[PDB]
Amino acid sequence: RPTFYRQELNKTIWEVPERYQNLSPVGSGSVCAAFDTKTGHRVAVKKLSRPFQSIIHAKRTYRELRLLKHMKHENVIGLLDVFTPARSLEEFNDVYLVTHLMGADLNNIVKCQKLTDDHVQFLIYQILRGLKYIHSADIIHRDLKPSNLAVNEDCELKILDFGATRWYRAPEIMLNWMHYNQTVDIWSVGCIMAELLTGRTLFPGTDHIDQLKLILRLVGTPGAELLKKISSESARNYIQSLAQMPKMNFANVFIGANPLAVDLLEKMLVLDSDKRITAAQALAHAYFAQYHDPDDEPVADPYDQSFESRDLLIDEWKSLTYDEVISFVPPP
Ligand SMILES: CC(C)(C)c1cc(C(=O)N2CCS(=O)(=O)CC2)c(NC(=O)Nc2ccc3ccccc3c2)s1
Ligand SMILES: CCCCCCCCO[C@@H]1O[C@H](CO)[C@@H](O)[C@H](O)[C@H]1O
Repeated sequence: RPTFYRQELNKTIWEVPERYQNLSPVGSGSVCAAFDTKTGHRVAVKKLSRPFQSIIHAKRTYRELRLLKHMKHENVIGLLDVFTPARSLEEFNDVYLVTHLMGADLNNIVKCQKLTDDHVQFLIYQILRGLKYIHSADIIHRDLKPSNLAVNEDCELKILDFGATRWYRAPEIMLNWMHYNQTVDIWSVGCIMAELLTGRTLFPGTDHIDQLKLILRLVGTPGAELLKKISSESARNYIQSLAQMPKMNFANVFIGANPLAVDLLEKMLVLDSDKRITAAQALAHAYFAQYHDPDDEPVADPYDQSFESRDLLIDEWKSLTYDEVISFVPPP
């Protein structure tokens, strides 16, 4: 190809097809609202910051682009376009990603509306539906939180990742277990759910040690079956040096809530990750009877992440990223 145009926005320089107009900053690496003229819809444009500065940077640009190109589901961000001003590989230095503009995050909705039980079902249902799709590609989100969830005026929701976070984090990620099953995202969904029922942060941790403290008051210190699975002797004693706590009865904590929502929370917010309900299982739970449709909860196409285990040169990553730009076929 098209013809590009240059525009300086808050000291940053944006070169984009003319297709997109009325570029407006949305804060922070830098995203702009824009008007797409080919369709007359509002978009969000992201300029990748310092994309190829290190090997690790370069691999991450490639990672994000491969990921976004693969995600094709109603409850997950999808790529509308990706472009570079560069006419060639030599010239390649910037990447821009295009997605549908949603002008509210779940945070902002929870500020000034107390959601009805029925809202909580539809919202959480959409998180699990997107999550079933992401998990079926063998991807873990790892940083699920209201500010990564986009919501429109029909309260339709999509999952994304802009790139305290700590409030929705699985206890295992914060003790650096390094394994991590997919249910770390289920833990996060539990924290989101409670805050939608309640209006308040389930675990408003002051810091990393305060975070863990609050989690254990609710869920309890590890029971005997859990300790049996803990391989490291230091970790075992570290767990034995924390004030020991009984599991609370959730019925007693979430006082006036749908008893089916309570029973769901009990299935998500379990210390032992092997015992958390999965996304697929939770879609089928009685709380979502009004929304559940087993024929409309699709899974992902095989996702090849063999790249995650390669150590390559900046310009290799760079060139792989370039192939991916060129081969983009936009959605209908
Ligand atoms: C798990 C899942 C939800 C599917 C995502 C992973 C990543 C990701 O790239 N990774 C790899 C990089 S990182 O390691 O920093 C995090 C995980 C997303 N990336 C993403 O959501 N990117 C965005 C965000 C806002 C946009 C605004 C306008 C236009 C374009 C936009 C694209 S979404
Ligand atoms: C005191 C707080 C400690 C947190 C207990 C974390 C238990 C999480 O669960 C553990 O997850 C691992 C994968 O991450 C699995 O290999 C283990 O089998 C599983 O029990």
